[PDB]
Amino acid sequence: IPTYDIYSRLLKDRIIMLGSQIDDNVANSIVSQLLFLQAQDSEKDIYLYINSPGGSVTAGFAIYDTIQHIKPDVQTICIGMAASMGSFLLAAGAKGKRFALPNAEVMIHQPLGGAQGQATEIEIAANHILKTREKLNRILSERTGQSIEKIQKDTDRDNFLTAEEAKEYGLIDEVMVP
Amino acid sequence: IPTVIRAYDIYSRLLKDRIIMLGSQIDDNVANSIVSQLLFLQAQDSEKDIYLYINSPGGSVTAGFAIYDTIQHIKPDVQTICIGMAASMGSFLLAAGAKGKRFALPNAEVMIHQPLGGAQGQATEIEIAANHILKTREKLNRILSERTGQSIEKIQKDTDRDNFLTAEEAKEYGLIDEVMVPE
Amino acid sequence: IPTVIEAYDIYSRLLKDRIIMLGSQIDDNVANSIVSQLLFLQAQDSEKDIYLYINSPGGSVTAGFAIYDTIQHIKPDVQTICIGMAASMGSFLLAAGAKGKRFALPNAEVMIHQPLGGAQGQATEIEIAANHILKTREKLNRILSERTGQSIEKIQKDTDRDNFLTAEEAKEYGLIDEVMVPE
Amino acid sequence: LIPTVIERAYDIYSRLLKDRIIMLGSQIDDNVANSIVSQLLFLQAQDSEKDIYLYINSPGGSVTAGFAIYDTIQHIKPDVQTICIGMAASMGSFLLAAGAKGKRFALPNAEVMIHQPLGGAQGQATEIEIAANHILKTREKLNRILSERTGQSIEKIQKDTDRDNFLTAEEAKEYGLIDEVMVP
Amino acid sequence: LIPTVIEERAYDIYSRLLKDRIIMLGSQIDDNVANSIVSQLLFLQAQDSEKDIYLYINSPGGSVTAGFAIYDTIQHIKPDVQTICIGMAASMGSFLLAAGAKGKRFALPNAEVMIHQPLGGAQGQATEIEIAANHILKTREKLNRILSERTGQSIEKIQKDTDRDNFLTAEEAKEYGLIDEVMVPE
Amino acid sequence: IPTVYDIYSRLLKDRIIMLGSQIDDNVANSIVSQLLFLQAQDSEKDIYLYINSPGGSVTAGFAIYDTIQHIKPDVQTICIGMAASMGSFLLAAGAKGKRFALPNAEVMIHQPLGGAQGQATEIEIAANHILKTREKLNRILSERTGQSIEKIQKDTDRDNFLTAEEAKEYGLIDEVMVP
Amino acid sequence: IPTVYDIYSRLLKDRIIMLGSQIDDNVANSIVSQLLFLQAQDSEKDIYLYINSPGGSVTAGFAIYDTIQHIKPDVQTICIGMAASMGSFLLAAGAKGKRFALPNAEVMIHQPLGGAQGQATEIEIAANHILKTREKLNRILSERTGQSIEKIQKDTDRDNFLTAEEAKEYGLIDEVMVP
Amino acid sequence: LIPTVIEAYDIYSRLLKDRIIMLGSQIDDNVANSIVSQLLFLQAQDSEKDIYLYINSPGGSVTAGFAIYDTIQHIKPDVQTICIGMAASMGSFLLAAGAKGKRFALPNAEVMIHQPLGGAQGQATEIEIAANHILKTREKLNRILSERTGQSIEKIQKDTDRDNFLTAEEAKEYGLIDEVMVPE
Amino acid sequence: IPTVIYDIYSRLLKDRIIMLGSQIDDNVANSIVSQLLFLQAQDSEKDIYLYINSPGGSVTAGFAIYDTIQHIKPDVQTICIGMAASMGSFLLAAGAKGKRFALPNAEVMIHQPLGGAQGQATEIEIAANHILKTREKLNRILSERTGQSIEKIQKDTDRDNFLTAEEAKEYGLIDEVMVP
Ligand SMILES: O=C1[C@H](Cc2ccc(O)cc2)N2C(=O)CCN(C(=O)NCc3ccccc3)[C@H]2CN1Cc1cccc2ccccc12
Ligand SMILES: O=C1[C@H](Cc2ccc(O)cc2)N2C(=O)CCN(C(=O)NCc3ccccc3)[C@H]2CN1Cc1cccc2ccccc12
Ligand SMILES: O=C1[C@H](Cc2ccc(O)cc2)N2C(=O)CCN(C(=O)NCc3ccccc3)[C@H]2CN1Cc1cccc2ccccc12
Ligand SMILES: O=C1[C@H](Cc2ccc(O)cc2)N2C(=O)CCN(C(=O)NCc3ccccc3)[C@H]2CN1Cc1cccc2ccccc12
Ligand SMILES: O=C1[C@H](Cc2ccc(O)cc2)N2C(=O)CCN(C(=O)NCc3ccccc3)[C@H]2CN1Cc1cccc2ccccc12
Ligand SMILES: O=C1[C@H](Cc2ccc(O)cc2)N2C(=O)CCN(C(=O)NCc3ccccc3)[C@H]2CN1Cc1cccc2ccccc12
Ligand SMILES: O=C1[C@H](Cc2ccc(O)cc2)N2C(=O)CCN(C(=O)NCc3ccccc3)[C@H]2CN1Cc1cccc2ccccc12
Ligand SMILES: O=C1[C@H](Cc2ccc(O)cc2)N2C(=O)CCN(C(=O)NCc3ccccc3)[C@H]2CN1Cc1cccc2ccccc12
Repeated sequence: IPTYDIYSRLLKDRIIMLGSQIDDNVANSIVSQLLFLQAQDSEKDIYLYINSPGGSVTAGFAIYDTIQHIKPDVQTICIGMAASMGSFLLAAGAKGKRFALPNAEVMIHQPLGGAQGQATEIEIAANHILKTREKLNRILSERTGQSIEKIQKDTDRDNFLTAEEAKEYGLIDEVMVP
Repeated sequence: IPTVIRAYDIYSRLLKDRIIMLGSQIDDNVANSIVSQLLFLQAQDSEKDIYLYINSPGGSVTAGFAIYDTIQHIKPDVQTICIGMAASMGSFLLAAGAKGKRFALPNAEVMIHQPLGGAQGQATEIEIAANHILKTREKLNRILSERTGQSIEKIQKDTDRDNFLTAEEAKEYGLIDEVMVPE
Repeated sequence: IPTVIEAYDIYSRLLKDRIIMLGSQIDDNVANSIVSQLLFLQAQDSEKDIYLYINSPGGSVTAGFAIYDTIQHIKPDVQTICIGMAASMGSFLLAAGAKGKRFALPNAEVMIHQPLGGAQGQATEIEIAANHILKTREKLNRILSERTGQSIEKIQKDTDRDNFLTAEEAKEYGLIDEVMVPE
Repeated sequence: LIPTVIERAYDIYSRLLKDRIIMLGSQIDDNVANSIVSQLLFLQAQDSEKDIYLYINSPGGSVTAGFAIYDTIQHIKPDVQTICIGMAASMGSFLLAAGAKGKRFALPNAEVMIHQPLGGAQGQATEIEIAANHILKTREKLNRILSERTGQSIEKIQKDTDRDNFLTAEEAKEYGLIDEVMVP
Repeated sequence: LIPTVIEERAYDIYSRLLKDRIIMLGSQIDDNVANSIVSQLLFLQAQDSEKDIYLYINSPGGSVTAGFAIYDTIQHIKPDVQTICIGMAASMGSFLLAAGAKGKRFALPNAEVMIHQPLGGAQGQATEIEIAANHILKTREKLNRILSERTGQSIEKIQKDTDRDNFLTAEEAKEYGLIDEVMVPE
Repeated sequence: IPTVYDIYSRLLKDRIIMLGSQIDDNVANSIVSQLLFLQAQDSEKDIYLYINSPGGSVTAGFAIYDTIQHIKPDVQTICIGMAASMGSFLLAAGAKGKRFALPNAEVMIHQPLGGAQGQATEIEIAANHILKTREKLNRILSERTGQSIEKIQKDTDRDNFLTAEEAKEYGLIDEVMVP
Repeated sequence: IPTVYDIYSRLLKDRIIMLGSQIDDNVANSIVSQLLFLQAQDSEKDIYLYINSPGGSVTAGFAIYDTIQHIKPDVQTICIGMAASMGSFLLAAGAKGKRFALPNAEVMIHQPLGGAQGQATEIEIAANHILKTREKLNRILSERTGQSIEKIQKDTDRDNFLTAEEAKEYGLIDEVMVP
Repeated sequence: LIPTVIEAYDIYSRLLKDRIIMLGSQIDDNVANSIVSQLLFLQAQDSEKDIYLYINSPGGSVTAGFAIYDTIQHIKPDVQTICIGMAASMGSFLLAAGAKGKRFALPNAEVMIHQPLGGAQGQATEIEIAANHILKTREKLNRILSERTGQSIEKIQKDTDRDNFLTAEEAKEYGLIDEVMVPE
Repeated sequence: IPTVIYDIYSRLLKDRIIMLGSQIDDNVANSIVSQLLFLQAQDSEKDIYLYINSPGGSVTAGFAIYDTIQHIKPDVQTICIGMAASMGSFLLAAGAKGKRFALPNAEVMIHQPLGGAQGQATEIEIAANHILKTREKLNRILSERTGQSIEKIQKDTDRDNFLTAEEAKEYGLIDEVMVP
């Protein structure tokens, strides 16, 4: 990573890079960067670059809730791929300031998890992941304008969208053309 | 495994006298063998009792149901005798013996609990797995209610966690009919 | 982890503004760091609030109690804010924040359950281990009863298995004081 | 590895079983218990009156597997003599003490060891409590039977099994775990 | 990461605590940990031979000889070493808790203190096993003698009470004489 | 293993038992069974125990030892290749006057090996047990060889390799079987 | 392994023993049992020991060596493929005038291999033992070949590969069996 | 993990400024290279002032230990040795190598002496070379320990045949140290 | 590794001391070559001190060090502390004539080179020829540096040969034992 390291130099210009799988460590870093940028200037836009295969739903919600909490608009820009919780965060950007570059890929699908143990433990785990899916679908319905029923059907299996299809779907506002 | 002299391994010699030994974890291989032995003994004599010895920590519920349904299907009464331990699907099979012919030896342990499983993948796959294991538990509890005389509500409460019973407690519960006391 | 130049890593820059990030499993290393940060912040300013951000699946009960006791020891109020998830010892620390200054963001998850452990060895060693984890559970439940206003009997029932709460449910329960709603 | 004797062809252990000798010569697990239980039931069916000889050279093993053997011994009509050769430890020493009264033996250099049961528990506090209560009840059951078989008090057996307790054959006789040392 | 504080000098958080005469024993005790703690004690004595030192203990214990390197350094130096148990002090960790300056051994209210006999092992010839057994029994006698001196309990009572794992609350550790005070929050 | 009976079963028909491996419970159970079987076939005729063994379990070895002393037939012992540790103990356990080695056979004597792990009091129990086991081995070897317990203790402190002729001088065997 | 008897059992009926593997205690126990069985069947008729072996355990090899010298029948040795290390020692141990190799068989001689770990005094005991073992091997090989102990010591310092004709010249065999 | 002191030194570098060298690990070539470098540096800074070598070590490499030993004897400053925790094997050899009258142990420190350990694999003549080398190494160690302690080589040979654990007071009686540093 | 106000090894290098205290591999040789070239550039006349505590290692890495020592203008003193074995003892013998030392309890070991080869007969032949030529090269240079004949070096290195510091001096591998 060249030398500020290159990411620290971008952060000085209010650019945050989400460029990996989303886990608690990545979420903690991005939340810290968002809070720091709000403290530096509560009015100026923040730019969140997304190239992510997704990851932890709770880690993703740490990022999502921090975006909605802070005063500055957070622009989202998909470069490469936004999949799963990565496409959820792309859709979470400020209304009118969600972008993808023309060859970027967006993928939506239902959450993944696991359950092991007694029948009643499996029931608790199943109910939890089903409630988590309902929560994701409700918010994605609000952010995209698509019905909960449509989001449920469209996320049953891996669903790959082009940048233009993601715009038609309401996950982004514009394809950033060169 | 010793041989007895025709030349039989000890288990084959017991099978000649209509004794079946369920002495391991229950998996498809064990169930296939026990089902085959039950069908063979019914063919050899459709009226004479069969004796099923149970020392098992349990295992596969579907493998256990292969044994359970074969017991109920065949004409001979199948006596069940718990020696050592009958746990989980093992205690279910103990309770499945012919009414009045379910036994435990005095220091045998019986344990009842809810079924165990696991699921990994998409939310909808986890939901299918959960619904399946919950329906399997309802099926087990309904049959155990019928075989013990306890309510489904009581069986559900009593199997929430591992529940260890003495032979005498298993008799009081209705899982067996008698403790076989030594002369 | 980026650097900010005024050179701080981003977490050190937050600590300058009295924000401590509990963003991983709780083990002795994490507890030693957070205890040291709390003692340092008290020394820097005994009056100004501290902000403990919690995104944690929990972890060691003794490590969690190192953090808990240090929070209660120091003079400044420690606000707690759940973002993402607070589970097990993480939800215990969330409930341990200054009265009126325990928060969750709207989509944060809170989970409560009984302590986990293990024991291997002689019967008497297993008895010692069991007695210790049962006493630990009684201590946790008594403190959660004090911090939530729920009865010990209700906390015992509600932590028997994994119990997932929304931010609004955690507020109704008394684990937090407010859901921090966005403008 | 195991030799054959021809009189019909028997492996050496099958030849001993023809003379009502059963070899408990390994760790006790469910497979070993199933075999020994089967041998005991077979020998009772062959002759309900004649003694059976159970040779014990075992480090012990599963308590429930051991109780499968113990209860089958007590159930059947023939007396089961027990003979410790080499070592009888843990559930092996329990089975040694379970032989017909007056017919429990050890050879002079055989080792007998008694100790409390071993196990494990993992999971939630309530699951650990269930496991602890179960192993403590199992220990009480073992100690009660050993008290009956030896003539020692339950309290003495509890103290004497707190840690590994090694006995010579003569000490095992003094304790009441065997009736006689078989001198050459 | 371990955070940095700037006061201008830049310190990792543990180095900042050391500047205020606080030493963190926050891991299993091995020779590396003991070398670090002994070095810190010698450094703090050289900086000020009169001012108290604060030894924080959150440790499951570890090496008895490494623990005795710390113990003897505490007794050797002129400053009082306060001990404070936070989280847990088990095995040689609880021994070091009891080793603090008389009247300045503390625990926070929910800290766990565990005492038990030393653990070890030996494999090889009968005479090698005999040497190993004699060594660990002599080590236990030495630990028990010092704990008797530090607590006021008899050696016979310490032997009985350490036969198996013995978990004490902070208040029980005070009653036992392993600490002087529970630091109750204001 | 060739057939004639497998070769070992054919030797057992002629009252020859082969102890040709490490001594563990399985080997001891087999040899004890063979000794009891041979006594039942003929209580008067000698048995021949061939020993080529590096030793092994002391309790397994004592299962064999006590069965030899219990039965009525004399058990001749013949060391071929090596008798080490509990193997040399069993060589010395043969009928007096009928313990042999072939000329190039190796005999090794040493103290018992073991291990101990856990609490100080558990290590003390393990140490006391292995020391008592060594006292028992040395007492019996003193009786079988005519050497003092003090001499056996000194001579087994470390691995002590003996030729067949040295084993005869020591009293572990009666004769070297010369061609 | 085909049946005719398995093929090896059929050869044993004609007094042929196959040493066709590494020499360990199991192989030695089997070969010793076969030698004793053949002596019992007929004390006068020759035995034929086929050797294709990379060698192995010296003590296991001495179990075979001493049994060969003990029994009454002559044991012919025939090297086919390879006789190395303790395998070449057993080839040289056959009845005088009845040690053979086939023309392309390889014979290798070298000093014994081993190991020692532990205290200096334990390493000293292990070193003394393997040096005494080498002296014993070299003394017997000197007797069986007619070469001096000094020459055998020099010639076994490193791996020394011999053709069948060189093994004859050396005195390890009596004849190359020409087709 | 290792704290910093700012006047910026890690804690060990700060002690080295006051002529203290901390040996708290197994002795290997890396540890020996560092301690040799520290001794040479301290001699260059001041050839007259004492150096203080703290030892808490289970020992390790004999040749690495001799790198330290010979450097101690070579340099002009006296090297005081102080055993804290344990000095075993080559660690106890280095403790005994300190300046005469300036070898110390704290009261609960342990000293252990024993013969050197090693291994050999291969041909008989390779095993002979390895055996002769470790026996000569033991003779070298025992001769120097005889000179440093005042005990005979015969006594050191007997006393190191197996692991021999000494208290601080016993190490003083033996001549491995000069004084037990008792607390004020 | 402590700091002085430099890490301890960097502080020694300031006084023209190079520490060869590990197995010799390409990384170690690259560092020591770089240090020798740097010290020559700082002062072409002042001695350099090479401390050797090494079990040896790569022959080609050892020759990188050997040739750099002979190339540069400053005398390179060699001092054996602890042990110099195999390529380590070769480098000890490579120091400036009259400036090769060992401390009294240092161990010196000489032996033939080690290697291996797997594959076709002709590949094994190439590997064997290469290691035999490497041995001839080492023995020729050791003959030049010690004054012993190639025949004596060949015999004396057939197996591991351990020398005391005094024996290493008698052999010609060092000039003096540095007595305290
Ligand atoms: O709840 C607080 C309030 C929020 C706030 C911020 C600014 C205001 O004007 C009013 C309320 N809070 C503070 O009251 C002070 C400390 N803090 C800051 O945000 N401080 C500014 C800061 C400067 C440099 C780096 C990071 C933050 C914050 C810290 N926190 C907790 C907190 C901690 C960590 C992450 C958070 C993400 C979203 C919301 C709250 C977070
Ligand atoms: O459905 C049949 C019928 C059942 C039957 C049995 C007895 C009767 O009187 C009438 C119907 N069936 C056959 O009709 C003929 C073959 N068969 C037997 O049970 N045959 C006798 C037999 C002899 C020896 C060994 C085992 C079985 C059986 C085989 N099967 C299929 C079958 C196959 C395998 C296991 C089964 C377990 C329970 C029920 C049927 C099983
Ligand atoms: O018990 C003491 C007292 C507590 C104290 C603090 C402030 C007071 O006004 C009165 C008592 N103690 C001291 O008496 C002095 C050293 N110390 C400090 O807290 N020093 C201030 C400091 C400066 C820079 C970083 C961290 C702490 C503390 C250090 N400690 C031990 C201690 C050590 C480590 C963690 C602790 C957590 C909670 C309570 C005590 C801890
Ligand atoms: O409960 C019975 C009765 C017991 C019995 C035995 C003899 C009697 O005179 C009366 C009752 N039972 C039977 O009624 C008949 C089949 N059986 C036998 O023991 N059969 C004789 C047999 C012949 C050949 C080998 C083994 C046993 C037995 C089989 N069983 C179940 C049984 C099955 C397996 C192990 C057992 C161990 C202890 C007690 C019962 C066991
Ligand atoms: O104690 C008995 C007595 C001993 C006995 C033998 C012969 C006598 O004339 C008197 C006592 N015992 C029996 O009383 C009868 C069963 N048994 C035999 O040895 N039976 C003869 C036999 C025939 C075929 C194979 C093996 C043994 C034996 C079996 N046992 C137990 C026993 C079991 C297994 C191994 C033993 C080794 C030594 C001593 C006793 C052993
Ligand atoms: O010492 C004996 C004597 C030797 C003997 C053989 C023949 C004689 O005419 C005289 C002495 N011995 C016996 O006295 C009788 C049992 N035995 C035999 O060799 N029996 C004949 C036999 C028949 C079938 C298979 C194998 C051997 C042998 C068994 N042995 C012990 C023995 C056991 C095993 C291997 C041996 C190898 C070499 C020498 C003795 C061995
Ligand atoms: O042989 C010399 C001489 C020894 C010497 C030292 C002081 C004197 O007054 C006379 C001779 N030698 C030098 O002649 C100069 C370089 N050197 C030094 O010791 N230099 C001082 C120094 C300054 C800063 C860090 C370390 C050393 C040393 C370096 N060396 C080689 C050497 C190198 C490495 C470790 C050694 C350990 C013991 C003895 C010699 C060692
Ligand atoms: O061949 C040269 C010449 C050699 C030279 C040195 C001094 C002279 O007066 C003349 C020729 N050479 C240069 O011509 C210039 C670059 N160089 C240096 O040695 N530069 C000095 C230097 C300064 C700081 C660090 C290291 C070296 C060197 C670099 N090199 C190539 C080189 C590169 C790397 C290692 C070498 C080891 C031995 C010989 C040459 C090596």
